[PDB]
Amino acid sequence: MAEQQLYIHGKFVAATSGKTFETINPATGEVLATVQAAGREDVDRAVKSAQQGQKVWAAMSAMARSRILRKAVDILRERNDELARLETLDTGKPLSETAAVDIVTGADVLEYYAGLIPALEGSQIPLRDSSFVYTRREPLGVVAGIGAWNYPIQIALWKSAPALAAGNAMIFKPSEVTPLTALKLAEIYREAGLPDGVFNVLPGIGAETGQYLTEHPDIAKISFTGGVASGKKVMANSAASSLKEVTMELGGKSPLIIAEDANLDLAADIAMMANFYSSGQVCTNGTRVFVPAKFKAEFEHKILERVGRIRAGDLFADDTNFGPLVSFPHRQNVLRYIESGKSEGARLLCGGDVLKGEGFDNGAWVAPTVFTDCTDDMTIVREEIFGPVMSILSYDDEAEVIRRANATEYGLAAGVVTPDLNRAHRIIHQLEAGICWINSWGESPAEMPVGGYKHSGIGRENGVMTLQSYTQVKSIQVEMGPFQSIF
Amino acid sequence: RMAEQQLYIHGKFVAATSGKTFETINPATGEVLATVQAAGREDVDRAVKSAQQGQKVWAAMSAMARSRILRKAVDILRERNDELARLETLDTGKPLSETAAVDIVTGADVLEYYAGLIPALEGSQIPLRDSSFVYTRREPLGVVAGIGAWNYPIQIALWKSAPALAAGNAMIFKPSEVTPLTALKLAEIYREAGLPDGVFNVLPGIGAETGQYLTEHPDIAKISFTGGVASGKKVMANSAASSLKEVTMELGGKSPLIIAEDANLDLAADIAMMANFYSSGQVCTNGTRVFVPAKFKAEFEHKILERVGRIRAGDLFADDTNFGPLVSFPHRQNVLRYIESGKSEGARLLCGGDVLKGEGFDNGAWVAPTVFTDCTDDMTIVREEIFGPVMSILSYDDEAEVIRRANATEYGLAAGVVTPDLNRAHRIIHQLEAGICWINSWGESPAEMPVGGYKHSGIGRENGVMTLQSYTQVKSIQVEMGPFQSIF
Amino acid sequence: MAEQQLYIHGKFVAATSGKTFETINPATGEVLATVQAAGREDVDRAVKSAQQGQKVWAAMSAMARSRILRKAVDILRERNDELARLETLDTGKPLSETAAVDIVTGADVLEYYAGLIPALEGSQIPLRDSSFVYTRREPLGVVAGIGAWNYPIQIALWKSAPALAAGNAMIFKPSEVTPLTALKLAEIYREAGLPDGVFNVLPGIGAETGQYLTEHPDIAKISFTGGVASGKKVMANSAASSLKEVTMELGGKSPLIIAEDANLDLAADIAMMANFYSSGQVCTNGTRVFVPAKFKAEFEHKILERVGRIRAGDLFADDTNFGPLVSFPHRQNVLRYIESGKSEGARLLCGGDVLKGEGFDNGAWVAPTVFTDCTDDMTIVREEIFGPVMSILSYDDEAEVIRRANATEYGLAAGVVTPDLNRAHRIIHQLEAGICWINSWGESPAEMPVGGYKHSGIGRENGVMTLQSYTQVKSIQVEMGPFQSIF
Amino acid sequence: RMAEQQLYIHGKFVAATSGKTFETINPATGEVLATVQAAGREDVDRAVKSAQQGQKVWAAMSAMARSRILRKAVDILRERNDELARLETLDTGKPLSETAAVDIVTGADVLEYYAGLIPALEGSQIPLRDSSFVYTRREPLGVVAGIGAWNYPIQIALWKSAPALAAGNAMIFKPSEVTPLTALKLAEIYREAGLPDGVFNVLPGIGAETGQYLTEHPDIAKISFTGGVASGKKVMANSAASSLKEVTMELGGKSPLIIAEDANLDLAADIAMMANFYSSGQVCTNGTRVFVPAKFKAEFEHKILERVGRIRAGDLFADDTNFGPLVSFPHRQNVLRYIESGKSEGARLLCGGDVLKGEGFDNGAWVAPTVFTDCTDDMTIVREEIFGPVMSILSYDDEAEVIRRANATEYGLAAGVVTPDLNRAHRIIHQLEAGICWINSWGESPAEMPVGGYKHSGIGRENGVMTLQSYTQVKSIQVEMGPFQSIF
Ligand SMILES: Nc1ccn([C@@H]2O[C@H](COP(=O)(O)OP(=O)(O)OP(=O)(O)O)[C@@H](O)[C@H]2O)c(=O)n1
Ligand SMILES: Nc1ccn([C@@H]2O[C@H](COP(=O)(O)OP(=O)(O)OP(=O)(O)O)[C@@H](O)[C@H]2O)c(=O)n1
Ligand SMILES: Nc1ccn([C@@H]2O[C@H](COP(=O)(O)OP(=O)(O)OP(=O)(O)O)[C@@H](O)[C@H]2O)c(=O)n1
Repeated sequence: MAEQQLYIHGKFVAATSGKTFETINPATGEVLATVQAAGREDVDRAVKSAQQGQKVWAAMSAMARSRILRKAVDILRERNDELARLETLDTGKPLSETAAVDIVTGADVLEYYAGLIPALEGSQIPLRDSSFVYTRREPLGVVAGIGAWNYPIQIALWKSAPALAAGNAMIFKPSEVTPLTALKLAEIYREAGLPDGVFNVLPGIGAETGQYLTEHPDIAKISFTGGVASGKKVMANSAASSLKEVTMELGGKSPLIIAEDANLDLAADIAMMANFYSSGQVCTNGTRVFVPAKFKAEFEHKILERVGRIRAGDLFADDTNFGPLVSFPHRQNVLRYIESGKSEGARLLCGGDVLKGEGFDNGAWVAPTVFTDCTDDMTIVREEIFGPVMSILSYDDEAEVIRRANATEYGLAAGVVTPDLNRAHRIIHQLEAGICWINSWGESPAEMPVGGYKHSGIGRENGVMTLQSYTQVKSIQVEMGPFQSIF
Repeated sequence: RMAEQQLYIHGKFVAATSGKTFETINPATGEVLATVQAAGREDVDRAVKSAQQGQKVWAAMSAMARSRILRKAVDILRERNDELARLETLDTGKPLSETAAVDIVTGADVLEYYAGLIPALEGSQIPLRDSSFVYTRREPLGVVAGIGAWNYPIQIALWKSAPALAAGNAMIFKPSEVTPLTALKLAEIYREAGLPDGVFNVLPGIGAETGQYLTEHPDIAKISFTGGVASGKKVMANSAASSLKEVTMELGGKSPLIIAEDANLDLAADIAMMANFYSSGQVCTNGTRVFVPAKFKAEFEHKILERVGRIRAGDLFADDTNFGPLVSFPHRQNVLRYIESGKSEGARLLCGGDVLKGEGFDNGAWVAPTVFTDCTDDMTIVREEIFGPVMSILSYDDEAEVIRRANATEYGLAAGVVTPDLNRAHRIIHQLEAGICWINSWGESPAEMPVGGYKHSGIGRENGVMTLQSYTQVKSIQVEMGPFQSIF
Repeated sequence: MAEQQLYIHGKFVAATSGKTFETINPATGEVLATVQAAGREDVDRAVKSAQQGQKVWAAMSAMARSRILRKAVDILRERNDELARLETLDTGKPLSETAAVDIVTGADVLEYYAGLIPALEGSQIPLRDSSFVYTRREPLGVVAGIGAWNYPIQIALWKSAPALAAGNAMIFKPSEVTPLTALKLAEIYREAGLPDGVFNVLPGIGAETGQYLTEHPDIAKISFTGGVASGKKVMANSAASSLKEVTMELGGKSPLIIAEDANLDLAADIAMMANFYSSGQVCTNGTRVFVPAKFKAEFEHKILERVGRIRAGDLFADDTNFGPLVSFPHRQNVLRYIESGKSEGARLLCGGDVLKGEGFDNGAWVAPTVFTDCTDDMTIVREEIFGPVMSILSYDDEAEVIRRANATEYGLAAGVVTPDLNRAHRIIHQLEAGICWINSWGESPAEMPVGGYKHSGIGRENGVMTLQSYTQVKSIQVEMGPFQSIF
Repeated sequence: RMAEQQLYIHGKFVAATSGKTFETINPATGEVLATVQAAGREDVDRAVKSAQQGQKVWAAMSAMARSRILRKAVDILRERNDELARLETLDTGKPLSETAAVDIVTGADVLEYYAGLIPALEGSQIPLRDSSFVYTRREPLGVVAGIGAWNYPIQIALWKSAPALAAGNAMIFKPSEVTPLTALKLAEIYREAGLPDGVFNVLPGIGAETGQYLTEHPDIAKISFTGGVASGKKVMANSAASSLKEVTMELGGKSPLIIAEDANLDLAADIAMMANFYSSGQVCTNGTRVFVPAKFKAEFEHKILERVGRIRAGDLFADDTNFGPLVSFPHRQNVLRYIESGKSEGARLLCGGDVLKGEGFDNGAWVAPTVFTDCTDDMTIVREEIFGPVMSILSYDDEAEVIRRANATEYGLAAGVVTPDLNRAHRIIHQLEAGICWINSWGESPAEMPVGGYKHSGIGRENGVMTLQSYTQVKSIQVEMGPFQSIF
């Protein structure tokens, strides 16, 4: 590919930083493209561009904004297969995933917010005959989104859709691991009629480009998706610089609770989907699987059968449903977690090594891995691995499993498998997580707010509330009576 | 002198384990009001464990059971309004004519408001398809912390604790070291109303220690802070780095008051007076940049001079006193430096500008009500929040100009316009970059009205229905009644 | 007791009709009191009084109204036992019910709405920089409530609490069978500080006093609770007269569906509470009980065992839990339905006759009655009896029972008994009823909107939506730009 | 001439079984536009069973699938705007300058609005205690019926069907016998967009038969009617008497336009003109009582007469024509009777008051733009809705008086005030008893803005988020997870 440039004010423009980076195809190790990195002056240009675009965008009618976002949706539906193939090259996720999920669910959210724009309303409050209050939900102005590498274009859509629908301009910095689909999205928005400057894309590294965005005094809000540690750094800089509003979607160590009355084929199917989709690189994954002691042996056999059915291979093949990890450095981190599990005595049920042979030696492949006989103090149980590593934990009673499920600083997701009406709601109501699934895993409708408790996040994405959280409330009192001064 | 003040943990006063104390002073006389124990790290952890136990009892009660308890606290606050106001005057130096009419009245108004809204707190339900639906719960955050400021001590304690408790949380409240006394009284009132032990704990202390221990504690889910802009940034950094906590911040401002060319100048002057000299100028929302049309500037100045001459400093318990000392000698020093900066940068001193002297003033940190005119946008007194009784008068020529200059600031808390014209009032207000906007008035903050800052003046909001919701966290729950399909 | 008068503008006043009626104690047949009946002139007097009080009431602050209603709650809590004894004398319901439910849940709704008054807000909608819309939720003005006789004071509170909380005045006409507690409520409201005229009470007969209210041109809304046929007459007259807004809470023939996995002790307890509370005089009663054929015999045995524990007797005795019907004319109608069940071939499981002996011969008693072997064409199955008559129907499959449950013009309530997560939600979602209970019956929280599908009602009571439905929306456009005429 | 128009049932045109037909007339020429089949009792029964089947398919789809189908109907309406407008002009007599700019544009605006709101239609969740909670579903009513009026035929069909379909219902729509043609076109457009067969059926006919059969049908859950006040009461009675159906009614008014003492009289005159003579005065919200201060009355009269002189009647397809004939000759007779009552009751005729005559007018149902002044509150033309181009000008002296007189009516649909004063505008508007209030404008009805009448002018509302919800019914569901306790 040609050297990739910045996207500022409706056009590709060269960065003035003089710095570049490379994105690698995780399946082959080849360089996909050299990408320009946005410097401090480039960020300031992007902000001034965004301020100008936002004024035009906010001045339009609500339905005029709705129609433009709807046109972007139509283009995304049309180009789904092209965008999915690029996403697969950049991330290593199978085309069977990217063509069915990444753009489809990203576009689902943009489509949802496009239709809600006319319903964004303030309130009116009577005080007395001679005075009343009304509120406006005003745009924040210029906001910044910082993406992660596991769902690059989906994340860009989930951040930019409510931001734009609420009347803001967004400057989006994709992950340096996966910068390519965000640049295409910028072109698509422009093609739909989005005014110049309303969506600018600045590739770069977190230490420089990301920091320049979090520090800029004229950016009113930062939305970040990534790891827990990175999030704390971003939230600190965003505070010390300009007191910015913040949204954070971080990782988790989410529990999947298998009840004593659960069907074990359904539970194993849910556990598989909660651990090995996108090669385990999903923040919401149910990586602590709690199984009753009396069912543990049978469940382990059922997991092994299904792990054997996993099909790694050509990411463009129809039957491939497992890919390499996003990068070779990330595979190293996942392997260190696997070795930590072995060294602390967790029993390796399957996997635990790289894949070898024709078509695998050049990719960042890790075998689907399951540890069992796990305990709450193990490193692989306490920490997010962000790879295909399932931990199975035995338990005896309902009160115990609720305590152990909740005994973590993470708080993103949770789930329970049970046919019992009382048990399903009773357990779910006690779990300390923002995203809860009963007898399923992973579905994230555009209507459903998602985000973390405790260290897994600040704020929410999706749902009506996220449109509102990209506005700021202005309260206005009309005093029609005579004003009284005590002086 | 009063008896030594202790910590309030789990429904009773308890000694601090820090071995540390501080004194709170009467700002009118300089006398020590009380010796106050300072909460250490171990005291904070005890307060957190107490709050965790109390919150579970509190959240398990019915919505109306919580509503009734908060309403009993409201009734006590109404009955003791005058006593609490006098204590607030002793601790802050604000006149009783203010404290007895505003501080507890509006604090209790907000608690009364949220007490009635508890049963209206609802989640949502979203159908996906015949075989699946989603519902949401607005669950309590758990243990939250409020850090108060010294200008409206008990009002802030109420504005923070009322929605936090109404949403099902426990709150640990740290009052300002300058003004800890009324928060301890409020803690007793809550218990007397039936609030379960631990649901509202109060930890006096200094910001460098007690405040930091709260922002760092791993089991506190949210920090709500009111104070200065600089102090706000520090608190927001530690709350994130420590445990990624949710945050609300109500900081200061440099709010503009825009007098339109068709305004009646007596009304404009009355609003400017109330926007600058209430609570001796120690109010975050004060309209400290007063923009007046050039053609009316001279006449407006005369009307300000007349009204400033009427300000009555004196005995804080006398009915006709309407002006008090600043809260401390260090704060007055800072205000005096801003005044000297105004003089040296070429602003014209219209009145005031000196400390007050003589019997009844020598022991307090009094500053005369001060007005500068001929001000320009680059002056330090125009650009920075002074938090004292210093009004800056700025001339302007046209509406587009005044909107630009009003918005050309990092602050964003409040704004106002004075005009009888329908189009002008709404048109100007809609363009101002502030969270709290007043048309032909200033200062009123109804319990129903969300208030907070744009830009560097804040994060989040207080009051209104939205603040009850912002003290809950959303849990989304999907019920999948169809057969789950795995692709493996 | 002394002859009961009208309550208009904060005082008892003699009716100008020259007409009176008697309310009978259903336990003894004795006259409890003579009550004056409001004539057409009395209604017009009440309306003018209500118009005057409503303006005072609406001009107060929201919290001032809240505090007054909260004081009425405090008075109702204090006088719970006194009001309940009066209610028992008037209705025949046991004190064990009236002291625990009637005033308690009436006050609960008043207390709920008192707290919501400050949350009643309009909206604000930006159109363009130069124009915006805001809305006000204004009082309707003077509204009328027409109560039923089974829960006299509770119905008076459920109608008046949202009406008053929304800033209206209400004229309340209690049922001529049970007028006494509504007059007590009017005194309590005045004692609490309600402005004169805001709650006026006009006892009378439906054929006259009710019709005069529905016809009055200055009444903006009628809220009626009663039988299906009487409801249709009221709603038509409110139209042919002055296009009034209307709410109707009518009767039902609600189905109770017992699933194949239900515990039969739980199912029998739910069926008992759904049929024999308030001697079967409850609109929401589950009077069609669907049971699986394979469990029919066992369920019948459990029902018979529980019916044997029903304790009829002194209505002021602690252990009494069954009362006479509200009147002898109503008993005659209930007995005709029972005889129809016998003649149409339903099998009588128990009861079916009046109660006899010392202490029963002078009261309007009907024994708890159960029919089984019922079919969907029977009169007792198709029509609301409003007496203690349970109909048991056998079914074979889930699709069948849903069709049969829905095959009715009534639409008030429904319920299912099952421990299965999927079955409970799946069945309930398909039932055509406004009030649905899973593994319970009868609970009606103040927060929960309640009302009928199809012929069982119009509109809802309780919940936030009912406060809003006692206001009317005014939309206000502020046009700040130059207005353009095409002429 | 057009082909004989049939019923539209279940996605296709079908012959009526009533054996009856009626004709629709071109009001500009008196010629027959088309013969139209009238739906009988059995046709209505067929339409209901079709609607029941289609509603199940429609409601089983996802929210976004329904949204996309309505959006495709929007796109077709935008493309066919001019063709539909020309048909509407032929059927109604309204100038193409109106129909091509308003009728389909604002009808499609509302459909477009509700299409996007479908996914935001949500129920609630209410916790009672740890062991029990409530959630609600906003379920479709099922089959609903809309009865349209003849002044805005396709706009009314869209304003009724858009929220009904968006909420998951099927609608059977009965257009006015005067103007049945564009509703049948809309039915074809919905099908072309993918609306499932049966979800929108159209039954032309007369009110006494087809309208009554719909209002009486036991399987129709709700009736929405737009028309005159008298007809509304008959419809609302049969609806209740038959099967207790939910009801919405948008009826007429006698809406007041209040010109304040500080109003610019050219602006006031322009608003009065647009409030009286658009669509030849055949608009329910028209400001037909114009209250003018006594001191300005003579000058206002002059400005009205000057603008009336500019009204351009003529070829309804000419760009500059802005005034049309009335919808029918019987309606013109009613308007002429009202005009004659104004003369005989002593109101002063300023202009108009007769039919228009000459080539191009003798065959149309034309009435000249008419203005009465010196009107009093007891006159028939002041108390009753005329639904023609007849403005009544009434003098007044003070604000309290004009508010009382504005409100002293059984009608309640709209109202407006002309004033530049902030306090006067809101203060007056807050006291008027009308559902639709305009400040310094008239007639704009945004899709976001709920509209409907107080008192005898209506029941319920159209447009806005609340109208989507009012086409659903609430089911409350309690989940009891604790042990159930029986007292028996
Ligand atoms: N909105 C404000 C402004 C000031 N202060 C008080 O006044 C002191 C001095 O004012 P200022 O220097 O403006 O406060 P900050 O911006 O917080 O800066 P610093 O940390 O230097 O005090 C603060 O420490 C605080 O005690 C306050 O409570 N609220
Ligand atoms: N849900 C019900 C059913 C009945 N009733 C009372 O019982 C009487 C007779 O019952 P029913 O025939 O069901 O009432 P309607 O259908 O209204 O018929 P009618 O015109 O005979 O009263 C009603 O008038 C009313 O006093 C009631 O209050 N609530
Ligand atoms: N707001 C209005 C007023 C009138 N009309 C039409 O004009 C006719 C005659 O007007 P009017 O007498 O005012 O109508 P109603 O009050 O309904 O009385 P009627 O029953 O005599 O038609 C109505 O039948 C209707 O076709 C209308 O559609 N909308």
